[PDB]
Amino acid sequence: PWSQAETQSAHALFRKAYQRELDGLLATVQAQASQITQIDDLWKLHDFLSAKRHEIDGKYDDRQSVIIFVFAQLLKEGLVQAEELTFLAADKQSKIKALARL
Amino acid sequence: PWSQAETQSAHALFRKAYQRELDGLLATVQAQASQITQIDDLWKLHDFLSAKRHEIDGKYDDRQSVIIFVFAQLLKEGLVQAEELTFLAADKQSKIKALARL
Repeated sequence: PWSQAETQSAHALFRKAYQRELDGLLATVQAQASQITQIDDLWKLHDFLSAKRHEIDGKYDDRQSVIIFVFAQLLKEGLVQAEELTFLAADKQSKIKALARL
Repeated sequence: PWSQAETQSAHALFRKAYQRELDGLLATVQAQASQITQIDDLWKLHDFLSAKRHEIDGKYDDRQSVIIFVFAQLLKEGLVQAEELTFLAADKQSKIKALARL
């Protein structure tokens, strides 16, 4: 069961994390592109973008089946802070933190 | 049909052109990367890499039955100059310059 308030603030937090992931992605790309010397470095970068882009396209799934798992992943990846989950029910917060610890 | 020196000097220019395209590909990527401002710029870079890597994968066919068409494409693209084809038989040069206009 998800309240209106929970679903709405979760969406806002998804977008926030999404923007954080863009910033990180850009920084790494911008970095390992300036560190290029060999050409295979350029193909490694290409492979990285291809992969990270496909990951992101489907990472922010708001469906009831995985939405809890998604937050755990975001938390583990540092894309959201635990303090940003306090709009959720206590049981959801605990479950998320737990999954992310492992 | 094909001189032994023709074949050597052909494989050479062929490989010299490959290294020229890489030089230009690398220069463009490093430039695009360091000049990113929006996130869409990053997606453009990705699409550009995707396209060129494909184009390149199947452009450089070293096989004797095709080498003439490749040189034409390279000449048409500006990756080699007509002046660099003088080591070939007169009939081979003309053939190439003709195919380039297709």
